Amino acid sequence: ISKEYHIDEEVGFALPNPQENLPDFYNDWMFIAKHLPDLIESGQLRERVEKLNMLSIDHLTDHKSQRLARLVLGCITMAYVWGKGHGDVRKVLPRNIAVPYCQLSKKLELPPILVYADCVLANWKKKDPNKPLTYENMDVLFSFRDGDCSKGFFLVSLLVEIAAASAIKVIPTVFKAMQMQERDTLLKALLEIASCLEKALQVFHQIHDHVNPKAFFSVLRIYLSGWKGNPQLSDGLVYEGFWEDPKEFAGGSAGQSSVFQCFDVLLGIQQTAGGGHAAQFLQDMRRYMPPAHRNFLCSLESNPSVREFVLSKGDAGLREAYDACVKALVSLRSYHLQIVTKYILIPASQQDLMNFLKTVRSTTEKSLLKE
Ligand code: HEM
Ligand SMILES: CC1(C)CN(c2cc(C(F)(F)F)cc3cncn23)CC[C@]12NC(=O)NC2=O
Repeated sequence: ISKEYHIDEEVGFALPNPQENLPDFYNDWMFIAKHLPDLIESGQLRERVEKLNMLSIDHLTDHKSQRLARLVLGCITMAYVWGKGHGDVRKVLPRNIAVPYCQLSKKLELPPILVYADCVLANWKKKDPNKPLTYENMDVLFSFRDGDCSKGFFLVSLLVEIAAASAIKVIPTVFKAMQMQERDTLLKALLEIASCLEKALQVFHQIHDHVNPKAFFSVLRIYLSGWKGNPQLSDGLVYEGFWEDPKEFAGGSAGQSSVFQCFDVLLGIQQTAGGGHAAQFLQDMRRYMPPAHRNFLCSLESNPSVREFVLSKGDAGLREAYDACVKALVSLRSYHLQIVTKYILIPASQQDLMNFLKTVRSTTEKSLLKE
């Protein structure tokens, strides 16, 4: 795989070894982000941010320092807008944060809001740089509240992404085998993709250990929400010294994950095609991906479909290997569909989402050939 797509051999679409510290110039930004649970609980967060100074982003050289600052500013922004998470919101992002945020967001071709590539792909570190990438050897860089289970939610999401990312290096073999007409090579490549997607489901099971439902629903769910289609910020958020009027940006979501949209595109599931509402939502989230990953999803679409190759040829061994990749995705979205009921549907009852997810699950399951 070419380098300008920013695909790592080990962590896939995740940022390889994200740096943890900013330069001393931005030490004031760092203090608010590193002590978010304490400043919010104390009720001194919103005025600590208001007393900040205007810091120019010109001293944030290279990619990793910009991705960390975007993670820092994104977390601060979520804490300022939502506050303690009880309904008292702020509709104006002060200039001392709003100006360099959009200014830096323009340099990375990302919207000025905390996205999936921030709080998951760049929000981690190896506790021991010598040991493998296990949950016991990692930790998040920033969290919102005490006991919000953000470390479990983010690290498990990262580990599912890394597990599913080991099948990305197989994608070049799939397209080379098609143009060379190598049935045996294409056969083995598809089986390898399904094997990596089945390991991703096994990693998904870790989430029951590190995330409890009530903490996710009543705490962490608040700070991961955006201001697009949100009644609490009806017309969006004001970015002060950058925009003349409000702006509506969607909150973080795994619809912004390039891995799950890669294999939907590779397998011809065409989750973007259809013109429906769920198809438009996933095409929208592509704008929330880093530009190199946005370009990678688009390059796969320029190739002949893997689905039309297997479909035309009467090869039962090729159809079962293709369906093994499709079935692995259905197994993910089905177990994920149980996850939503445990941490959203059940906690909400004790106090459109469902319709969107099983619309994606239905489109995937209707892409099978044998069943
Ligand atoms: C931790 C590993 C997780 C992974 C790998 C994951 C994966 C995904 C993906 C790929 C999507 C886009 C739709 C589709 O392609 O399926 C999605 C959307 C969604 N997920 Fe997750 N998810 C995870 C955790 C969770 C948890 C813990 C919850 C609730 C407790 C949840 C609730 C939702 C909802 C309500 C949507 C659709 C609404 C929207 O995306 O804003 N997910 N997830
Ligand atoms: C639950 C949540 C509050 C957050 N969501 C989310 C966020 C992230 C992320 F970026 F933070 F890492 C990853 C992820 C995977 N699956 C769902 N994810 C989407 C759905 C959500 N957002 C909303 O607006 N309603 C909702 O239920």
